[PDB]
Amino acid sequence: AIAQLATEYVFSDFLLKEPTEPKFKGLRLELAVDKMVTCIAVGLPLLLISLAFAQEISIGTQISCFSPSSFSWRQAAFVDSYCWAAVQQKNSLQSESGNLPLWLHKFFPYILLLFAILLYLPPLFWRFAAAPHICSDLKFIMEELDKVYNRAIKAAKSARDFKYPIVEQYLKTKKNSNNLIIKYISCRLLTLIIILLACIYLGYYFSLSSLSDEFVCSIKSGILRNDSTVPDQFQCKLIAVGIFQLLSVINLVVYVLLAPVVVYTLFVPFRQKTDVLKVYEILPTFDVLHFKSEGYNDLSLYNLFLEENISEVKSYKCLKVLENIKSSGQGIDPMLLLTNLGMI
Amino acid sequence: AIAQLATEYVFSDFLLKEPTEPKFKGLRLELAVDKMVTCIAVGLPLLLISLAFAQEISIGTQISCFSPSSFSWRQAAFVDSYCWAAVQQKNSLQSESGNLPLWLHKFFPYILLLFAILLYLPPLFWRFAAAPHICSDLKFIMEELDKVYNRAIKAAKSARDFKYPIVEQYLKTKKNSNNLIIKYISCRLLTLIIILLACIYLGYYFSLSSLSDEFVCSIKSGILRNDSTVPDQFQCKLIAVGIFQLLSVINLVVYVLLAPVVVYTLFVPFRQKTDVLKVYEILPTFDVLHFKSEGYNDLSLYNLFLEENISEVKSYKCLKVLENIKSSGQGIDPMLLLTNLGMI
Amino acid sequence: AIAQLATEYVFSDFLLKEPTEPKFKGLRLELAVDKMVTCIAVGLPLLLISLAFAQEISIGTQISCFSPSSFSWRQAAFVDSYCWAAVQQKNSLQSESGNLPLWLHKFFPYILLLFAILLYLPPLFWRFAAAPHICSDLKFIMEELDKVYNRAIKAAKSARDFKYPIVEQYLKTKKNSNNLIIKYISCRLLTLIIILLACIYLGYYFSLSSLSDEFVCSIKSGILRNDSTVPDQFQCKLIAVGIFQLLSVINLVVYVLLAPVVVYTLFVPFRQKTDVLKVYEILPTFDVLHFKSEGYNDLSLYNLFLEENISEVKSYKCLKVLENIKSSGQGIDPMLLLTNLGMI
Amino acid sequence: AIAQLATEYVFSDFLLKEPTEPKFKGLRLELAVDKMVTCIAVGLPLLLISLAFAQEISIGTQISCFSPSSFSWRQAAFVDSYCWAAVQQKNSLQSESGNLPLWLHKFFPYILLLFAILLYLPPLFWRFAAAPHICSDLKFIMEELDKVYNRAIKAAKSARDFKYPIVEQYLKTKKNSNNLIIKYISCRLLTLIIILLACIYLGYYFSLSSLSDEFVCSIKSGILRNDSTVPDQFQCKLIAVGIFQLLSVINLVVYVLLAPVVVYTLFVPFRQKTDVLKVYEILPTFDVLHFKSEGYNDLSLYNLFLEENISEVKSYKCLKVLENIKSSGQGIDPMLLLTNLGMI
Ligand SMILES: CC(C)CCC[C@@H](C)[C@H]1CC[C@H]2[C@@H]3CC=C4C[C@@H](O)CC[C@]4(C)[C@H]3CC[C@]12C
Ligand SMILES: CC(C)CCC[C@@H](C)[C@H]1CC[C@H]2[C@@H]3CC=C4C[C@@H](O)CC[C@]4(C)[C@H]3CC[C@]12C
Ligand SMILES: CC(C)CCC[C@@H](C)[C@H]1CC[C@H]2[C@@H]3CC=C4C[C@@H](O)CC[C@]4(C)[C@H]3CC[C@]12C
Ligand SMILES: CC(C)CCC[C@@H](C)[C@H]1CC[C@H]2[C@@H]3CC=C4C[C@@H](O)CC[C@]4(C)[C@H]3CC[C@]12C
Ligand SMILES: CC(C)CCC[C@@H](C)[C@H]1CC[C@H]2[C@@H]3CC=C4C[C@@H](O)CC[C@]4(C)[C@H]3CC[C@]12C
Ligand SMILES: CC(C)CCC[C@@H](C)[C@H]1CC[C@H]2[C@@H]3CC=C4C[C@@H](O)CC[C@]4(C)[C@H]3CC[C@]12C
Ligand SMILES: CC(C)CCC[C@@H](C)[C@H]1CC[C@H]2[C@@H]3CC=C4C[C@@H](O)CC[C@]4(C)[C@H]3CC[C@]12C
Ligand SMILES: CC(C)CCC[C@@H](C)[C@H]1CC[C@H]2[C@@H]3CC=C4C[C@@H](O)CC[C@]4(C)[C@H]3CC[C@]12C
Ligand SMILES: *[C@@H]1O[C@H](CO)[C@@H](O)[C@H](O)[C@H]1NC(C)=O
Ligand SMILES: *[C@@H]1O[C@H](CO)[C@@H](O)[C@H](O)[C@H]1NC(C)=O
Ligand SMILES: *[C@@H]1O[C@H](CO)[C@@H](O)[C@H](O)[C@H]1NC(C)=O
Ligand SMILES: *[C@@H]1O[C@H](CO)[C@@H](O)[C@H](O)[C@H]1NC(C)=O
Repeated sequence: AIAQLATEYVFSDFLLKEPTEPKFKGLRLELAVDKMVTCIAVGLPLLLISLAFAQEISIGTQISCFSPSSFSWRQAAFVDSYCWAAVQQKNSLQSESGNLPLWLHKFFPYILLLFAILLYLPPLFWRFAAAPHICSDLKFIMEELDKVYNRAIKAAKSARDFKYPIVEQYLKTKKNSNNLIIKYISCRLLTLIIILLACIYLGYYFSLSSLSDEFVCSIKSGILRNDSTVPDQFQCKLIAVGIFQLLSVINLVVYVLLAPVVVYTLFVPFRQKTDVLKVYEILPTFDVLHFKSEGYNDLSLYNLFLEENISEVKSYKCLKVLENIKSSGQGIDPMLLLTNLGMI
Repeated sequence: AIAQLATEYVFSDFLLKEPTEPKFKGLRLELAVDKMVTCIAVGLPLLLISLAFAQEISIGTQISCFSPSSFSWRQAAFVDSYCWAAVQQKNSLQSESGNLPLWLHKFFPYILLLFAILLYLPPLFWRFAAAPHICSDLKFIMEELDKVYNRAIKAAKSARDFKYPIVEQYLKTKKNSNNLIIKYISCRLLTLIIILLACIYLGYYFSLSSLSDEFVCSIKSGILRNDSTVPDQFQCKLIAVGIFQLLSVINLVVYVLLAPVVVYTLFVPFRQKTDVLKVYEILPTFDVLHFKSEGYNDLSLYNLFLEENISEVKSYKCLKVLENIKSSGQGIDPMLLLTNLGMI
Repeated sequence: AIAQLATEYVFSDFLLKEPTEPKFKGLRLELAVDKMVTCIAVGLPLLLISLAFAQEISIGTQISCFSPSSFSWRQAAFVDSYCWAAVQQKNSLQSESGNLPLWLHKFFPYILLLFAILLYLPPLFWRFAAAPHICSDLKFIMEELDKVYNRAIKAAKSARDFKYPIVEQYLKTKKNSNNLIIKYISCRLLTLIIILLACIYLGYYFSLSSLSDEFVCSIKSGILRNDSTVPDQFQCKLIAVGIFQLLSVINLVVYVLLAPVVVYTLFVPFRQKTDVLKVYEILPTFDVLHFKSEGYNDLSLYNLFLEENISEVKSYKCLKVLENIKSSGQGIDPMLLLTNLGMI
Repeated sequence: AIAQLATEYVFSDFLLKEPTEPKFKGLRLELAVDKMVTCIAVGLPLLLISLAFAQEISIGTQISCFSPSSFSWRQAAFVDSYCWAAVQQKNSLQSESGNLPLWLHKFFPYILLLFAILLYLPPLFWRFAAAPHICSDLKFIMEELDKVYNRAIKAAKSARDFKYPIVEQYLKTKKNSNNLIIKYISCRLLTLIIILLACIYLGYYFSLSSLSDEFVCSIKSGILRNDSTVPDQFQCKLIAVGIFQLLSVINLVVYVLLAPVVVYTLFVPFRQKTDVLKVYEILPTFDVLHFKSEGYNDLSLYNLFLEENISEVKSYKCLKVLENIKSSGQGIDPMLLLTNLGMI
C-alpha cells in the first residue's frame, strides 16, 4: 500500500543503516549532507516507481487497445499484449510523437531504477574503497586525542597535588596527500552529473504532449497480414503515463533542489570551518597549532569528518564546555579542567 | 485489514521508536508534545490512505464508465482505464466542476502522502541536525549533576563522621547562543504552515459538490474520433470520492485541533516553568542561582528538555523527594540528604 | 482467518505488552482492571471488524444491485459501485429508512475503529503523561522499603550478636497533591463517556428494521438522466449488514457489562483497602503510622499501585509471611524476622 | 515490486555477507574487486530475471495466439498453452527465424539463472576449499605481527627505563608453494570464460530480428489433425521478448565492462604493490627483509590479502602512522614508537 511504501522509504532507516560490523562502532563514515543527498536521490525514484503502480492509483493493466465488439476477450488480450510488445517494433505501430515516447512510457520504471542504481554506485564505491582507510585514521586520531587529554589531566592533577605531537604530525602529513579528497570530489561530481542527466530525461518526459501514450497498433504481420476480419489498426493507450509524468516532474523538482546541495558539497574547503581542533589548543600537552584550512587536500575532508563525528569524544565535549565557559572568562581553563575530572 | 492498519499506526510504536543507537541511551531528544504532534500529523493521513482503499470499504475498481451493453468486457475496461488516464487530458473529458476536482479525486492518496512527508521532514531535520548537540550537552549536564550530588553527599557524610559551578557557567553560556532555539522555532513554524496548507486543501476538497466525481468521458481521439459504433461520450464516476471527502474532513478536524498545540509549542518561554534546577539549590556544593527564564534563547529549550528527561536521574529524584518533604518542614534538608544515602 | 484473528486479539499479548524500556523494569504502571477494560474496549471492536469481513463469513462484494439481464457484467459493476458511492448522495437513492442507515451500514468498520481509537486515547495519555512520574515515585518507594527492611534486619542481627521516616513523609506529602488522581479520574470518565456513546450508537444500529440495507438506487445523473435503455432505478442491498448488527449487539452487551467496572474504578477511595503498608509497621526502623485512607488524593492511587505491584518486593513478601504466621501467634515477629535472613 | 527487487539485489548485502562463523572474525577472505565482480555477475542476471516479469512491466501471459472469434476462452487458452509447450516441438510450429530463437525466448530466465549459478560456482569453490587455509595462515601472520610489535615496544620501554623471524620464514616458505595462487587463477579464468560465453549468448539473443517472437503454431496433431472447424494455423507472439533483449544487452554491456576487471585480477603479480610489510622493517625485533614481489606464487596472493585486511591490525596502523610522520623526518622512529604506547 501507499502508506507501507512511505514507511519503508521515508519513515524507516532506508540506506540510513550504520555499518553492520564492529570495525566502525559509532563512526558515520559519511557526512550528514552526503547521506541525505544519497538517500533522497536513491529512495525518491524507487518511491515513485512503487507509487505509480500502487493498487489504488492503478486502474489495472498498463495498456488497452479497444478491440472490436466481435473480438473475444482473449483476442482483445492478444491485441493488447501484442501492442505492448510491439512498442519496440517500429513497423507495427504508427504514432505521431514517434516510438521513443512509447519506449519511455513502457520502461519508465526501468529508467528510474537505473538512475537510482547509478546514484547509489558512487556512495557504494566510497564506502567500499575510501571508507575503511578514513575510519582507521579517524579512530586512531580520536584515540590519540583521548590519550593526550588523559595525560594532560593527569599532569595537572600531579602538579596540584615523549610529549611528542604525533597526532599533529599525522594531520600535517595528511595535508600533503589528496587521494581521499580526489575520490570524494570524483564521486560527488559523478553523482551531480547523474542527477543532471536524470533532470534532463525527466524534463523531456514531462514535456511530452500527453497524447503520445495513445498510439496506433497493427496486428498485421504473419498470417494475419492479409486477414480481412481483423481491422487494419487499433487504438491503444498506455495507462499510467500521466502518473509517470507527474512523478517525473516531482523527481525533477527534487533533483534540481538537490543539485545545489551537491555543488556546495563539492567545495569542501569552504565547508572546512569552525575549527574542531582549536578547542584542544588550551591543553599543555597539545601543541598550539591548528594548521588545517585553505587546501584541496585530504586534511580538509578529515576536518569535516572530525567536525561530524567528534561529538562522541568525551574529551572533546569537556574541552568544548571549557571553551564555552571561557567566553565569560570568570574562571581559568586549567582550574576548570582539573575540577571537571573527566578522564573516562 | 482495518484492524491491522489500526494496530500498525495507532496501537503500535509508529514513529515512537527511540533512537536505535548507544549514543542516546534513554534520552527522548524530542518533547512529548512535539512527538505527539508529529506522530498524529504523519500517521493520520497514512491511516486514512490505508482506510480509503481497505478491502472492505472498497467496492472494487476506482472508476466505472458504464459502457453500452454491446461493448465487450475489455472494451468497457479500455473505456474505464482511458478515462482514468484522461482525467489529466482536459480535452477528453467535460465536467461541470472542471478538471481540478478530477485531478484531486485521482491523486488524493498522493496528496496525503505528500503532506505526511512534508510534516515528517522538519522532525527529521531536527533529529539529524540539532539532536546530537543537545543530546551531548544534556548528557554532560546530567553527569555533572550526578557528580555534584555525589560530592555534596560525600562532604555531608565526612562532616557527620575546585568547587567551581561548571554546570551553572555552561547554562549561563547557553543563555547567549540561540541557534538551537531558532532551529526549533523554524521547524515548528514550518510544521504549522504545512498543517494550515493541508487544512486549506482538505476544506476545499470536502467543499466539492460531491457530484464532481461524475465526469463525461470521450474516447474519440485518434482512429476512433470519427468512428460511429462508439458513443460520443460515456458516464464515468470516480468511486471512493465520498470516502476521500469523509476522511479529508476527519483530517481537517484533527489538524485544526492540533494547530493550537503547535502554536502553544512555538511559545517556548511560556512553557519554561516549574524550574527543574530549583531543587538542586539546597546542595552546599551547588551555587544558589537558577537564572533560567524569560528568554528567546537556547536556555529555555534546554530547561524544557531537562524537565522532560530528568526523571531518569536518581540525584534529581532524591532532591525532588527532599523538596516535597520540605513542604511540611518537619525535618532538615541536610539531615534527610545524609539519611537517604542515594549516591548510586 | 477467524482463528488467526482470535489468536492475535484475545489469545496473544494484544495491548498487554509491558513497557519496552529499562526505565520500567517489572512495573505494570497500569492497574489490572484498567488494563483489562482498555484491552476489551479496544480489541473487541477491532476483532468484530475483522470477523465481519472474514473470508468465510463474507459471501463477496458488500453490495449487489441486480442489474437487468441485458446489462453486461461491467455495466452491473458500474451500477453496484455507483450505488456504493451514492449512499452519500441523497438525491441518487430513495430508501424508506433514510440515508443515515446507509451511511452507517457503509462506514460501520470506520465507526468501530473510531471508538477503539477514542478508547485507546485516554490510556495512552496516561502512559505518556502520568506514568513516568508514578513509576519514578514508586521505584523510589520500593527502594526505600527495601533499604529500611535491610537496616532493620541488620540492627536485629547486631542486637542478637538518621532513622528518619523519609518514605512516610513522602507519602504524607502525596496525601496533599491530587494531580495524578485527577488525571486518572478524568481519563476513566472519558473512557466511560466514550463507552456510553458507543453503546448508544450500537443500540441505534441494532434497532434498525434490518431492511434498511435494501435501498433504491438511480444511475440517472448526467448523460444517463434521459437515457431510455437504463431502468429508472435498481434494487440494491448492502450485504453483511446483518453481521454488522449481530456484532454491534455483541459489542453493546460487552460494553454495558464493562461500564459498571469503569464506574467502580472511578471510586478509587473505596478500592483503597487491605493496607499494604500495615505489614511494615512491625519493623522497629519503620514508624507505626499508615495514614492512607479516605481521600480523593493521589495517596489512594499510590496505595492501589502499591497493592498491585508490591508482590515483586522480597522484603514485602517476607513481612507478609511474618504477618500470616502471626495469625497463630505461636512465635515472635522479631525472632521470625531474624531467622528469615532475607536481606537479598 | 521493482523497488523491492532493487533493495534486495543492489542496496542490500546480497552476497556481501561475511562468513557467519567465529572462525573468520573480521577476515574478508575475498578481495574487494573479486567480491564486486562476483556480486555483479551473479545479482545482475537475477535482477534482470526479476525485472522482466515484474507486475508492472508484464502485461500478462507470456504468449497469445489470437484464436478465432468463434473459439471460446478455454479453446484459446488451449491454443496458447499448446503453442507454449510446442516451441520445443519443431513439427508443430513453422517460424522464419527457426526454433532456436523460440527456445531462447521461452527459456531466457533459465539461461540467466544458469549463468548466475556458473559464475557463483568458482567463488563458492574458493570459499569452501582455499579460504580456510588462507584464513588460518593469515590469522597466524597477524598474531605474529602483533606479538613482535609488542615485544619490540616492550624492549624499547625497558631500554628507556629467541628473536627468530618465524613470520619471515613462513612467508619465504609460502614463496615456493603455489597451490593457492593456481586455484585463484583457475577460478578467475573460469569466471572470465563464463562471462565471455554469456556475452556471446546475449549478443546473439539481442541480434535477433525482434520478429522471431512471432511464430506460426498448428494444433493439428492427433484427432484434430483432420478437423475442419479448427484453422490450419494460428499467429502466436511471445510477449516480453523485447524486454528480454533489452535486459540482455544491458547484461552484455555490464559483462564486457567487467571482463577487463577480471583480466586485471588474473595478473596478480602486477597487483602486488605498495609493500605492506615494508612498514614493519623499522622494528628492531623484525628483520629488514621484505622479499615479496615478482612471482607467480602464493606469496603475491598473501601480500594482496594482507594489503586488503591488515587495516584491522593496531600494530600495523601504528607503524603506518609512524611511517607517514617519517616523511617529514622531524622526529625519530623509535622515539615515536615509544611515545605511542599502543601495545593493545
Ligand atoms: C540520461 C541521458 C543519456 C538522457 C539524454 C537525453 C534524452 C532523455 C533525450 C532528450 C532529448 C532527446 C533527443 C531530442 C531530439 C532528437 C531528434 C530525433 O530525430 C532523434 C532523437 C533525438 C536525438 C532525441 C534522443 C533522446 C534525447 C537526447
Ligand atoms: C537540470 C535542469 C537544467 C533541467 C531542466 C529541464 C530542461 C533541460 C528541459 C525542460 C524542457 C525540455 C525541452 C522540451 C522539449 C524539447 C523539444 C525536443 O524536440 C528536443 C528537446 C527539448 C528542447 C527539451 C530539452 C530539455 C528541456 C529544456
Ligand atoms: C497545499 C496548498 C498549495 C494548497 C493551496 C490551495 C488549493 C487546494 C486550492 C484552494 C482554492 C483553489 C483555487 C480556487 C479558484 C481558482 C480559480 C480558477 O479559475 C483556477 C483555479 C483556482 C485558482 C484554484 C486553484 C487551487 C486552489 C488554490
Ligand atoms: C485552518 C482553517 C482556517 C481551515 C478552514 C477551512 C477553510 C479555509 C475552507 C472551508 C471552505 C473553503 C471554501 C469552499 C469553497 C470555495 C469556493 C471556491 O471557488 C474558492 C475556494 C473556496 C472559497 C474555499 C476556500 C477555503 C475554505 C474557506
Ligand atoms: C457517538 C455519538 C455521537 C452517537 C450519537 C447517537 C447517534 C448514533 C444517533 C442515535 C439517535 C439518532 C437521531 C434519531 C432521530 C433523528 C431525527 C431525524 O430527523 C434526524 C436525525 C436524528 C437527529 C438522529 C441523528 C443520529 C442519532 C443522534
Ligand atoms: C448504555 C445503555 C443505556 C445503552 C442501551 C441502548 C439504548 C440507549 C438504545 C436501545 C434502543 C434505542 C432506540 C431505538 C429506536 C429509536 C427510534 C429513533 O427514531 C430514535 C432513537 C431511538 C429512540 C433509540 C435510542 C437509543 C436506544 C433506546
Ligand atoms: C554459452 C555458450 C555455450 C553459447 C554458445 C553460443 C550460442 C548462444 C549460439 C551463438 C551462435 C549460434 C550458432 C549460429 C549458427 C548455427 C547454424 C545453424 O544451422 C545451426 C545452429 C548454429 C550452429 C547456432 C547454434 C547456437 C550458437 C552457437
Ligand atoms: C565478449 C564480446 C566480444 C561479445 C560481443 C558480442 C558478439 C560476439 C556478438 C554480437 C553480434 C553477434 C552476431 C550476430 C549475428 C550472427 C549471425 C548468425 O547467423 C551467426 C552468429 C552471429 C555471427 C553472431 C555472433 C556473435 C556476435 C558477433
Ligand atoms: C497475404 O495475401 C497477399 C495477397 O496479396 C500475399 O501477397 C501475401 O503473401 C499473403 N501473406 C501471407 C503471410 O501468406
Ligand atoms: C475521421 O473522419 C473525418 C471526416 O470528417 C476526417 O476529417 C478525420 O480526419 C478522420 N480522422 C482520422 C483520424 O482519420
Ligand atoms: C435529457 O433530455 C431531457 C429531455 O427533457 C432534457 O431536458 C435534459 O436536459 C437532457 N439531459 C442532458 C444531460 O442532456
Ligand atoms: C484424419 O483423416 C485423414 C483423412 O485423409 C486420415 O488420413 C487420418 O488418418 C485421420 N487422422 C486421425 C487421427 O484419425
